[PDB]
Amino acid sequence: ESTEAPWVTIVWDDPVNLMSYVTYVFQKLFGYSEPHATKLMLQVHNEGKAVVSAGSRESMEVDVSKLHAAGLWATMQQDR
Ligand SMILES: [Mg+2]
Ligand SMILES: [Mg+2]
Ligand SMILES: [Mg+2]
Repeated sequence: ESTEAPWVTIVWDDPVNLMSYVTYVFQKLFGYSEPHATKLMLQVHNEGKAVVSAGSRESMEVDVSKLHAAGLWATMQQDR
C-alpha cells in the first residue's frame, strides 16, 4: 500500500509538565498563535492527546524530535 501518505504528530497528556509550559512550547516550536497553542494544550489535557501538526513522515519525525527535546510526550503516525 502506498507509503507516500500524510502523517501527524500527536502530543500525549503527561502528569508533570505545566499547562502554561505546553502552550509556550507549541508557540515556540511551531510559531502558533496563543489561541491556537492554548486550544491544542487544552485538547491534550482534556482528551488525553491531540494532533499538533501534520505533513510528510520525515517532517513529522522532526516535530517529534523537537517536542521530545522540550520534554513533551510526542509520537507520530500515518493519517488515514
Ligand atoms: Mg491536564
Ligand atoms: Mg506531554
Ligand atoms: Mg486523521
